[PDB]
Amino acid sequence: PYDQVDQLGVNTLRTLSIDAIQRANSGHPGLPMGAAPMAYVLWTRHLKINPKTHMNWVNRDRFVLSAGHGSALLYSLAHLAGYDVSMDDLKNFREWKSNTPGHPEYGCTDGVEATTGPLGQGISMAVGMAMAEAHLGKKFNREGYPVMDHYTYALIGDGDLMEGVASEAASLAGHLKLGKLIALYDSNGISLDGKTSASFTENVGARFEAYGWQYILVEDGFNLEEIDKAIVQAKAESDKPTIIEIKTTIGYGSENQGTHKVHGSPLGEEGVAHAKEVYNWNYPPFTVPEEVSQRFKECLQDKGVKAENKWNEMFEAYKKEYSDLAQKFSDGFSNKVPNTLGDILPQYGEDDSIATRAASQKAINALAKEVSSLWGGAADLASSNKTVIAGEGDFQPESYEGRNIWFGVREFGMACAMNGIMLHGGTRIFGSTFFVFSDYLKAAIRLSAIQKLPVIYVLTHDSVAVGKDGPTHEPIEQLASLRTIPNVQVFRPADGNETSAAWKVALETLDKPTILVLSRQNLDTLPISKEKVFDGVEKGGYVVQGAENEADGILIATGSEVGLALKAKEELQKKGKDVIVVSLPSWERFEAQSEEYKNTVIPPELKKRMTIEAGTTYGWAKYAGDHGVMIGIDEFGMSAPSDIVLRELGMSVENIVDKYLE
Amino acid sequence: PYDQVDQLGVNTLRTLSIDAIQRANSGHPGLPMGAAPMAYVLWTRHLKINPKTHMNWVNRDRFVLSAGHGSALLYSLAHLAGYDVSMDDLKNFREWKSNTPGHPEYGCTDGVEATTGPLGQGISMAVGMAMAEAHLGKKFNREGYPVMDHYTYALIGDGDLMEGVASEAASLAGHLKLGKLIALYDSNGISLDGKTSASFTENVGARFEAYGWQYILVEDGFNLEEIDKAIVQAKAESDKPTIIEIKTTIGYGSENQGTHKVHGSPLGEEGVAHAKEVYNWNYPPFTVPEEVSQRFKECLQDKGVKAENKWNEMFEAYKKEYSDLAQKFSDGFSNKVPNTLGDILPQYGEDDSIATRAASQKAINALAKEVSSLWGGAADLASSNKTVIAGEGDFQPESYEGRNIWFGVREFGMACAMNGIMLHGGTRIFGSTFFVFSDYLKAAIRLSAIQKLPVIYVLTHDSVAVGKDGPTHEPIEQLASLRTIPNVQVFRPADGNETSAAWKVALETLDKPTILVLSRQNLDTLPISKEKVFDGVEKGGYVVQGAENEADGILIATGSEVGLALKAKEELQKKGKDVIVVSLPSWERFEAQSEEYKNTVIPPELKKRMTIEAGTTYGWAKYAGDHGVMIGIDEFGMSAPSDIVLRELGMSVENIVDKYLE
Ligand SMILES: Cc1ncc(C[n+]2csc(CCOP(=O)(O)OP(=O)(O)O)c2C)c(N)n1
Ligand SMILES: Cc1ncc(C[n+]2csc(CCOP(=O)(O)OP(=O)(O)O)c2C)c(N)n1
Ligand SMILES: [Mg+2]
Ligand SMILES: [Mg+2]
Repeated sequence: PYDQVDQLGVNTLRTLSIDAIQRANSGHPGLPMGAAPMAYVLWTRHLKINPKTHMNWVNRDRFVLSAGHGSALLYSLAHLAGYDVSMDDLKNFREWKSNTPGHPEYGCTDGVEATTGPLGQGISMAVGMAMAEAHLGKKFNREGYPVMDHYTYALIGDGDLMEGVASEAASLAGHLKLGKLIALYDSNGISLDGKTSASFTENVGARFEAYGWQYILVEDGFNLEEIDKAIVQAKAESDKPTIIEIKTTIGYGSENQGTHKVHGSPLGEEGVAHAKEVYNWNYPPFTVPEEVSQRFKECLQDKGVKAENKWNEMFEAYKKEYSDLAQKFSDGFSNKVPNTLGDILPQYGEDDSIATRAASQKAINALAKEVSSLWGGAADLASSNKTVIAGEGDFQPESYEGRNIWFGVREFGMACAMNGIMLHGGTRIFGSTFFVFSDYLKAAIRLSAIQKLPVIYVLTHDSVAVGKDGPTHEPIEQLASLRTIPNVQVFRPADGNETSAAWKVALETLDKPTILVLSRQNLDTLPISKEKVFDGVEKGGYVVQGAENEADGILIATGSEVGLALKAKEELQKKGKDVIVVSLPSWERFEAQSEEYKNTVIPPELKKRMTIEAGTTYGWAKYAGDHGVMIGIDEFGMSAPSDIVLRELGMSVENIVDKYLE
Repeated sequence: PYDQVDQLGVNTLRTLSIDAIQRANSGHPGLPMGAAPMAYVLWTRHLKINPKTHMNWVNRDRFVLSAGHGSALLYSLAHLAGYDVSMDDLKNFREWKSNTPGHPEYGCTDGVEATTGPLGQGISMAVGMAMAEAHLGKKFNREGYPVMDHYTYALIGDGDLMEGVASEAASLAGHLKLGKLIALYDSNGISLDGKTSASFTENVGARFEAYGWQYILVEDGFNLEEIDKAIVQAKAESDKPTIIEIKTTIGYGSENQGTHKVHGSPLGEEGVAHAKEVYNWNYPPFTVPEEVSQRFKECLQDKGVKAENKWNEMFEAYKKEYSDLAQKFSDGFSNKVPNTLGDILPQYGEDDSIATRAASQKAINALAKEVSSLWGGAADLASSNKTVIAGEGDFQPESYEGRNIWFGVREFGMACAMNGIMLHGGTRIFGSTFFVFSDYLKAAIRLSAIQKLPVIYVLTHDSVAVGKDGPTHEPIEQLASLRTIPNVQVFRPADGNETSAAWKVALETLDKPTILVLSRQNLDTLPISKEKVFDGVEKGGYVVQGAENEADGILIATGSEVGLALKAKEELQKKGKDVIVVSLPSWERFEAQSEEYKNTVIPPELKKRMTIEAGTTYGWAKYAGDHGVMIGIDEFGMSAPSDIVLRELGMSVENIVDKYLE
């Protein structure tokens, strides 16, 4: 089944990778040299992709390189596979504006399914991808219409498996019995600092079986047929995700192979030549042997065209027999939402009072009926975040159609899975936990933002108002945390109507993650029209109550502190002080507006400003200005009843009024 | 060995806990009711503590409740054990200013060894504690002087074990063979949202054995003797940390026992009465039966006094035979550092150029000789963070005296272990990774800060200057992230001399974590005296170069951008513009100074300001002011050579000069 042309293919990967790195004078040659055999077997016998259609074929197999530092191998593969990655591209590895960056970047490079620099996330995202395949398979497949049916592959190293987030994801994958997920593990006994025997001596196989994965060992990781048999067995075990440990020699060909020294640095002109001797490789730099492009053409490209063409035909039939179903399938993939979100969403009257977690919960139930692609869940906090999708089932092996995901206490794993689910396509995801524990998943939000995924994060218990649970459960600095991440939108709704609006904007925003920051405690409805709140949230900031005539000043507030600002505006009127009250539910959305529009909300000539938010003042000087005052909380909170914490940490009308008046 | 007085003790814990919660109308009764038997066996037969001396006995056994929501049980225990937690205290659970807060708070409550609200961290910190015991045991114990010899216990639930960070910590504990660590696992089949069978069906036992832990199952978790035998076996297995799974019924006594409904809410007057019926308990609320205080007095308190008194005598001898060793042991525990840090630390001349990661590395080697308590490591990045302690050994089971810790790719687990190590006492810890991956460990920094631990974080590759590794490895928002956490100090040194100074301040600061943010690339030495840099860093911000006479304006910069500001000051002189250049290596340290001192560095009357930092502008308006300009980076970076990234994202003299002049 494997021959010498195949081995020349392996060493084509090795050489493209090492030369790319050498020419860049930057990169990681160990992994390409160790893992080319596994990647070659996978890409030529086991990856159902069609590079002819880039990444548009929704039912292609998904490959993720979790060990993102093996980027050169990936580009090398991509090239030979027929993706739009050219030999010149390989020659521009790590160069300004190349499509071949130091770590893989989704959206940058034809054929790169995920941005995987940060370790552990790549495999955790694949878990996501596999979850979505399973969920959509069950939703939409019919007898004779396997419309969503494909494998998910992650290539991982020792790094990925030390990271906790990967443990969360494997635990969860194991539990959900993702039989179409296969992890290929470049097990080389080396990590960056040295031998894994200095830090990582656990029994991985056993750990994975304890999760409910199938474990397979490939003793000789350079044996192609053995790697091939292993994958065949992985696929045969469709009741369990499978991990294949493939014992490998890092940097094979280097004098330094089997040491950390080949992890992360170019080999150097003589190391390259040396590895080429070992490979008995006498082609010139950056050269594909004809037989190798021929072998890729036949094993990979021709087979991909024919798999997609078959899928396309079957899909024409599917559309004939199940018109309405096929329509939902396409709407899933294309992000269609009804024009009626505004009327679908609940609306709250001037006299209502609701916690924004609970307004969120009602938005979710209203939306779930009308947006069939939506699903999501909570990191064991659905019943406290209020993120149960009433009546819509539980996502589980026996019911993959269920729409409530039970992520468990796995914040980071959850965020990563969301990212994968979104990268996969076909649905809209949301996930929830406490705002204070956004710290556990921050690095995944980061990847949401970089990869431009409209993941929706629902983060409740947004402030010291939490009260009796105490400082560990009371956010202070987490708005700063999330707001500063580029390409995100963070909404902190001030009431029910703001919460519905933010959900609407979350669904309509498709090129960045939307983070909804919500309250435990009830908030009064802002005393103005639903139409005004919707337009104002769409803009990110707006005036809630203007001054009768000329403004003495302006209070700018978010979330639960908008209600405080309204109360202090009243109290301050009674002292001849007429203030504007602005809600700024999203700084990012606000700052994306026209100068003209921004100046109407926060007049540049008005200097007497006060900012009010239950969290750090860091950042607020931007809006408060030289002459403003910053009402916020620059210390940890306390275990006490809610109203007491708020009072003691200065979220009160008295304190706001007093501060304005000095 | 166990009798009916003992069971009355168990149900004393149950009842104190549930009544405390009931009276608070807030708390988590399931775990106290399920886990009282394990906690009772542990505290009365297996916890060598002496509450008579609060938490001053350095060689006491360390108990951590990782499942921090079982706080009421802990207070209940603390009370009966003789800690300074009174019955009135129990009656003030979750009340403003009580010493009995909703989750346990180190420093708040006599007997509480760690702040454990955030799940997974409690056990991860115990791993820390156990690491320090092992390390100091090996450093200081001698024949007939077991001066550091004690167990570490963590009580965990299903939550702790789903979190990735706990996986990092168990992996690592397993590898380090922490035979004195015992984890007690309240395995009740319930998590907050419902049954663990909806999310968490893994084989925990097997997972732990794969880490190299010993696993023991206590089938009937209410059997005291069986829990006792199990702990005895755990201790007998001193080659492996041990986890004891103790099968339990959550909320035992409630009509709702064995369901999630008893997880997190008071039982309600009738649930309490019901559980008291089941327990056949007819004492009034908040009452300890005499036989129970008697049994605690004898099993726990009397035995603790005698263990400490014996230890104190042995320690008087130890001090006689090994005077110099005993002196170091006490200096470890009391944080003594030489007066000569200033001369111990390396110093750099006006013509030198060094990357601050590399200045950091030289500070570490210089300090390690002189500060015997220092140790630390890297999350598999020592060779890239430059945090190898030259010649001082590797921390490993065969060499626990080694001072380089190999944490592996376990950022969060590492931070948590650092926290534990610091809580334990006796050493100064540092740990390192890339600044961009501070996101992985943010939640532990948070706990460093809350618990007031002078943990030292060494976070390198601080900016887009990283270059070819690309956006996933280039920090943008991480200064904001860390600066906004209350009670931390974040230093971003602008050169070698600033880096030594910051290390000095890090060692002298004992009540908060110190975070050192360091460069990959070389930085020129600031053109001023070492003495001036030391005083200026001690103050957090200072003028590097004043204006000849009257200042046209001021550039305020940090880290690598101080050198840019100096170059632009030159370039701007040549256009009749004389500017002040301020280095602000720590905002927090700066803002802790006198108004008077702050005004000398950044004159309030000087309005033409520019701030320059390679990261988000968020926050900077505070210093830039209404009329200032903010030079920073509010987008993800790129894979390109270093100088190109800096240039393209506007970290350049040209761009600084141009911005000043419009
Ligand atoms: C989260 C995270 N932490 C640290 C790094 C830096 N890093 C890149 S690869 C690696 C170590 C992993 O070595 P392994 O995965 O075994 O790769 P090999 O050297 O085996 O190719 C590290 C620490 C990272 N990329 N992401
Ligand atoms: C990091 C983190 N995420 C979420 C929570 C909220 N929370 C507290 S306990 C818990 C679930 C754990 O249930 P388990 O540990 O099994 O406790 P039991 O209900 O068994 O007492 C959750 C999600 C938390 N405290 N910390
Ligand atoms: Mg490796
Ligand atoms: Mg439980």
